[PDB]
Amino acid sequence: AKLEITLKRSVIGRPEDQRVTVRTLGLKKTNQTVVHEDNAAIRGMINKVSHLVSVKEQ
RNA sequence: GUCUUGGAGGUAGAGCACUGAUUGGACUAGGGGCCCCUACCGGGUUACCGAAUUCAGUCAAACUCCGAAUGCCAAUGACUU
Repeated sequence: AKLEITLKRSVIGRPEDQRVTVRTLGLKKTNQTVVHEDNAAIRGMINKVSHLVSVKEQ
């Protein structure tokens, strides 16, 4: 399942468990839209980052 | 990194399984009181303290029969980087 991921809130000030999981999705600017296919791995990457990332169904 | 799975460790919490500390009641070994007599063996009075033991109930960084949340060490399946 294709799945948009955007940054509604930046990376400054969050701890660096909440940066690498942001980084390993390729996110490197706010409101950058990197679309990976949905998977139980990647659904577990948005659990740790939920106050920061909006998912989107495709 | 993220999910699954495997773990080590005795923390925060709790509870008393021990090391301690402790409230109150039954239980009363011992003691004291008071007399009798003790010239001595001893006995009776306790709304007098009281060891054990027991019914509950409290609290511990140097208390754990118990034990989380994460966190670390890796595997092999990937999905990014």
